[PDB]
Amino acid sequence: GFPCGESCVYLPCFTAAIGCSCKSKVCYKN
Repeated sequence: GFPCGESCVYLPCFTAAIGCSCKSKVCYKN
């Protein structure tokens, strides 16, 4: 539910390293 401070408009979420995933162009976790 919280943004991870990373766009995934183009690139993937490298914040996947701390559990974030791309949700409609915004990297998010819980």
